[PDB]
Amino acid sequence: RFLKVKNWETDVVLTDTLHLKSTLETGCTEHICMGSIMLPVRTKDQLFPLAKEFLDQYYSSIKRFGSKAHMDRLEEVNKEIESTSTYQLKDTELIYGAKHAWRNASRCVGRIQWSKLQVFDARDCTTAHGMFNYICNHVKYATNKGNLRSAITIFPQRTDGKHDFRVWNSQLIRYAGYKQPDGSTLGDPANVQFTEICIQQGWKAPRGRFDVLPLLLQANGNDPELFQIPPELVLEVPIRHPKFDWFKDLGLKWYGLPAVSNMLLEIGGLEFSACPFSGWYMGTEIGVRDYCDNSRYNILEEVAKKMDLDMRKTSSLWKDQALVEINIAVLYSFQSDKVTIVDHHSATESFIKHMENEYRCRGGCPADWVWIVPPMSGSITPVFHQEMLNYRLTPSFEYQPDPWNTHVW
Amino acid sequence: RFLKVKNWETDVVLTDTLHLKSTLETGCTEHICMGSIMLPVRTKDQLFPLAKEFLDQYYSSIKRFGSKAHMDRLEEVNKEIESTSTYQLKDTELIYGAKHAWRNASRCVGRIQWSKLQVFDARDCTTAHGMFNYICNHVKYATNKGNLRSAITIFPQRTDGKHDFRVWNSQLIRYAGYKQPDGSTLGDPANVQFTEICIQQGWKAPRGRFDVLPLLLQANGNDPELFQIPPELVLEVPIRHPKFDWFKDLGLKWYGLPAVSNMLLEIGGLEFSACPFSGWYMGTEIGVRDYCDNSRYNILEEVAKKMDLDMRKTSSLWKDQALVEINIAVLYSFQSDKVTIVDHHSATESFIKHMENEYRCRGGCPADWVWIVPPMSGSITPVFHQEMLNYRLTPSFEYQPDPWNTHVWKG
Ligand code: HEM
Ligand code: HEM
Ligand SMILES: CNCC#Cc1cc(F)cc(CCc2cc(C)cc(N)n2)c1
Ligand SMILES: CNCC#Cc1cc(F)cc(CCc2cc(C)cc(N)n2)c1
Ligand SMILES: C[C@H](O)[C@H](O)[C@H]1CNc2nc(N)[nH]c(=O)c2N1
Ligand SMILES: C[C@H](O)[C@H](O)[C@H]1CNc2nc(N)[nH]c(=O)c2N1
Ligand SMILES: [Zn+2]
Repeated sequence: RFLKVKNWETDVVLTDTLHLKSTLETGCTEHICMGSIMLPVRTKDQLFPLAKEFLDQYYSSIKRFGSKAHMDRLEEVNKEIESTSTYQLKDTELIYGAKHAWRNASRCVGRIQWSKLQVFDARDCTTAHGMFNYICNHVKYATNKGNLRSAITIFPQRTDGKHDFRVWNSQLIRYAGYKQPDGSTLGDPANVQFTEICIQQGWKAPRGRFDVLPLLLQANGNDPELFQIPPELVLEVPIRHPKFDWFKDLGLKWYGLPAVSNMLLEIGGLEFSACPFSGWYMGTEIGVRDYCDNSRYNILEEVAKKMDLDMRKTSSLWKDQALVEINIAVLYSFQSDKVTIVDHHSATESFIKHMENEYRCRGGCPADWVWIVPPMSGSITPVFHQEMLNYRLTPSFEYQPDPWNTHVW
Repeated sequence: RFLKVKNWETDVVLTDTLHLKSTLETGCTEHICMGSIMLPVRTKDQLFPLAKEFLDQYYSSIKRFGSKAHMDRLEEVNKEIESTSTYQLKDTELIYGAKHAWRNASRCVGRIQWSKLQVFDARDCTTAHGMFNYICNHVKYATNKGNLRSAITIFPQRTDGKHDFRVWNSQLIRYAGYKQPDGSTLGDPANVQFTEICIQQGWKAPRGRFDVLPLLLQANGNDPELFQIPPELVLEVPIRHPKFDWFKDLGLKWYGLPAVSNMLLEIGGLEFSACPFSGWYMGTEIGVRDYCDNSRYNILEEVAKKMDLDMRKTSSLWKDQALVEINIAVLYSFQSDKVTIVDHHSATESFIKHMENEYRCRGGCPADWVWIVPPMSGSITPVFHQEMLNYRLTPSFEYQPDPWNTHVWKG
């Protein structure tokens, strides 16, 4: 019950005790492992133990467990729940909860940065225009002229489920997708449904292959509203190769800021349904997944052709060769334009160091191998040879239904 | 109960019912997933239900469930267990068993081939010399001059655990590794400890970078004995690159036959502790893992040097670049010498078709994503996008401890 993890490249063995503090379910049982499954209104009852657990770890973290300030705060929240059917976090607790939600994100390879997160308190927001303002300020702060900085903006918490704040976009910045009469796909096929709901809601699209989508913002349970992000706030990078001068004519570009906006943040039982956060890209997210997934921009074939590779037989590894060159260019382009990016070798080495830090100072680090190992060159990165234990700690980020499936219109 | 898996590239959804016939445990709980963890003496008591379940499975597959043949066999096995505390499998049951152990191996991406396994019955073997002979015949058969054929050889089952048959080699064909006084390694670093044992047992080592190890064979719980596989039986492939002529000068080669010899075969509660099996290679096993793991031959740097890549910054992806060229060379060399090999694109595509077939005809296909996805170019293969369920079915292949850690020496 005190578990060991081994690195098979280095024989380093770590002992995990942090998992004993876990609480939520994994999806797995002793008869079946669901490790590769993508996705496996609270009453007054459920709330106070949740608050208590959180406050206990918060006051522990500032070395005031069993202090009178601790007992008093527990007292105050207890009477506030008994009274108001909910409670409000102090600023200090909010910042702690958000930083620890990132710390606990088992699928995130970038967590060595977890304690340097800028938290923007937007709990005073009441309207979609106000949400837009907070989001523009977030985007500008985080982008920082290419020197990216981690940030999260937190909108008001769920009350009765009918007054929910939601960002309808999956990320703050993404490209539109249109299914053409031809039958093909112009732009990002992953965003076809959402692009429809923008047009079917009022948007007028340029119908190009890299059009930045508008924000669709929902405040207090109302109908969502369209806003265009000021183009000067959206930092983009043209993609060039340091060797193939024909690479330009492909016409590729990508945005600098990865900013997830559809997740749910849980802290001490409270639910924050609108909590966009951003960091900086790992190169493979763009070059491997965005550009070379068959259900995305799927450019492999075209690039292979311009390299004049033998595409007759799969065993010539022409896909593999092109894949590497595409990813060299993404990194090269960002680097040249001085926009923060990390390669998968550096990021995974960072994560190993973070793991050893967490095992030493916290007794563990929940981690999902299936998501942590990069989508190219897996076994030449150190995380491939690293055993990992996956379990759920709170505060946490969780998935939630798409709004258009839920919103009573 | 029912369970659904989804392919996120194609949106194909499958329904698993086979998991209901799962018995052994996974290591996971509702509170922790052990999915990336590498690793997890039997009485009359537990044995007859294990036998009964196996015989029910067998007679079902041959459309004879509940027949008098079925009932007589159950009664016969029952009496034999109560009388002798164990029992013997018929040839037909053994063949069925070995095939289904492969069919059930959730870490194996090559299972589309499972029904075409050649099973060699070596249960009459009594000495290490006899084991050597059976193993030579297996290697000749399986190699087939480069037209590889899947096979398995099955030695006598465990009795009291004091009389085990064991092949001490992890694979039948492997290169020696030697630790030098300056701390460097000559040959395959993975095999240093085993090489040391062989030498201690009296092997005269050539001490080169690709020396084929001797077989170390244990019969009936006796001390293991050393044997050299006849060189004319060990097919090897010199590694060259189709565009880079300097690649041959690196002096690389590899053997053609992947043959695992340290696993345990469990069938109807019986335990076969020596059961070498062989197939053919997927290119990445050699090109990515054997050559490029830091803890193996580790040739990324010399290859990258000769390609004159920018090796200063890792963001040049000089490692990824060299890795691809090496895997091109491995496939090119095998194909050119007409030795059976499959690339990771072909193999994963075949596995997806296998898996879908198994869902329709069998109700499921247990699979371990962590092992099925290839160690390079993961997401451009179709298995990356495929949800999989992992559970344990019997008959099965299992890990067992290394024999040098458990053996009682006679002297
Ligand atoms: C600063 C640099 C960061 C890097 C390089 C990074 C990297 C990544 C990557 C590569 C993934 C895999 C996701 C995918 O493949 O789609 C991921 C997942 C995730 N990241 Fe990070 N991240 C960073 C910052 C952050 C921040 C600031 C937060 C929150 C405050 C965060 C929270 C998460 C969460 C919750 C997931 C998994 C969500 C899911 O299950 O889909 N990350 N990250
Ligand atoms: C015919 C071609 C075959 C191919 C291409 C193939 C491929 C593979 C690969 C790539 C692995 C992962 C191994 C590693 O990364 O070290 C594996 C594992 C495995 N294979 Fe297959 N295999 C084949 C035939 C067979 C046969 C004939 C058997 C048994 C009768 C078998 C049983 C297994 C088992 C039990 C594992 C589990 C490995 C472990 O847990 O250590 N395979 N196979
Ligand atoms: C069906 N599942 C869809 C999804 C998803 C997703 C969720 C996440 F939380 C982060 C990312 C990757 C985006 C990202 C975000 C940040 C903050 C940094 C980074 N490098 N990448 C993807
Ligand atoms: C501690 N672990 C020891 C081990 C092991 C092992 C077991 C296996 F079942 C297969 C392979 C991979 C070798 C292999 C075997 C076969 C039959 C085919 C193939 N392509 N590769 C390794
Ligand atoms: C089915 C499988 O779980 C799915 O394809 C996962 C695999 N690993 C992943 N890993 C990351 N980082 N991101 C992903 O989207 C996925 N997809
Ligand atoms: C820690 C992790 O389980 C380990 O490195 C695994 C990952 N996946 C693998 N997959 C295959 N096919 N072979 C392996 O040896 C491994 N090693
Ligand atoms: Zn699991």
